[PDB]
Amino acid sequence: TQTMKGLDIQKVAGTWYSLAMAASDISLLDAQSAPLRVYVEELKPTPEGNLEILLAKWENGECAQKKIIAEKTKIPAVFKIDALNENKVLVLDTDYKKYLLFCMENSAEPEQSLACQCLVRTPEVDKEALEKFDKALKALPMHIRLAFNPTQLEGQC
Amino acid sequence: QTMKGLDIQKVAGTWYSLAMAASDISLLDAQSAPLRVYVEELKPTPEGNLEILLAKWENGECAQKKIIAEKTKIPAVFKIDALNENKVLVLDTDYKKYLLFCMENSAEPEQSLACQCLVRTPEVDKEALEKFDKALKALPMHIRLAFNPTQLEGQCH
Repeated sequence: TQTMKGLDIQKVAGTWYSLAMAASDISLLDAQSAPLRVYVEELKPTPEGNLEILLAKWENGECAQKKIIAEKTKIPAVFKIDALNENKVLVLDTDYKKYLLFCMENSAEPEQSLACQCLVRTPEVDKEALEKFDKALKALPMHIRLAFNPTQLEGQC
Repeated sequence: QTMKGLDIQKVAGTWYSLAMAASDISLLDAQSAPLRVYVEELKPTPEGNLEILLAKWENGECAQKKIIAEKTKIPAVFKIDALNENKVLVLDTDYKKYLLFCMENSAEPEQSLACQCLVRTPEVDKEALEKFDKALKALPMHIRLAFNPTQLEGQCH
C-alpha cells in the first residue's frame, strides 16, 4: 500500500478540502449523516508534534463542526486518535502544497472501519490528486468510492 | 460500449446487482436514492422488448417495480419511462456471467447517468468488476458501490 516518507507535519497547516472519499464498508459513507462522512476543512500541527483536525459534518439538518486530536506516534506518518470509533490515522502521501492522502482505521476491525480521503488545498477538482488516490486505492478493498464536483467542493460543509 | 448485435433472448433469468455507479452522488447515496434500484430479473418479449423487474427500498420495505424497455433502431439501446429516465444502454454481456448496462435521462445526461454490473450468481465475480471499472473509465462517475455476498443474497428476489 502507500505511505509518506519523512513527513514534516508543520508544512501541512492551512485550509483543506475533502475532494474524494472511500471506505471498506458501504454504510460508513453512503449518506450525509454517515459516521465517517466528515469533511476536513483545516489541519493544525502543534509545537509538540501532534495534529488537530477540523472537520464539518451534516448533523441535525445543519453543518456542524468538530475537532479531533491526533496524537503522534513513533512513526512519522502514523497518528493515534479516539474519535469516530477510530484509533489510528495514517497519512499516505502529501506534497504539502497541493494534495494529501490519508486513511482512518480501527485496529480491532480494520476491514470494517477503513476509510480514506483525498484532501486538496484549493476548492478545485485536482486531477493529479485523483490519480494518486485511485493508485493508492486500487490495492484496498473499498466497496464505496466518492468523488465531489466543484459545486459540492464549494461548501457542502 | 453499445453491445453490438445483442441477442436479448439470452439475457432472461435471475440477476443480481453486484456493483453500481452514478454521475451524481445524490443519485445513489442512502437506501432511498432514486437510482438505488436492485435488478432482479430480465424478461425479453417476443416483439424484442425487455421487461425489467427490479427491487427498490421504498418507505421501509422492499418494493418491486417493472420497467418496460422498448427497443429502438440501436440493438443495445432501449427506451424507458421510469425513475425519471428514458434510456437503457447495455454495454457488454456474456449472458452466462455478467451484464453491464446504463440508465440515463436524455434531457440532462450529465446529471442522470447510472450504470450497474449484473451477475447471474450472488457471488463477487472479479472479472465482471474488471470489465465494469474499465467500461466506466470514459464516464464522469462520482459514486461507485460494490456489494458483498451477504448483501447480494438479501437484496430481495
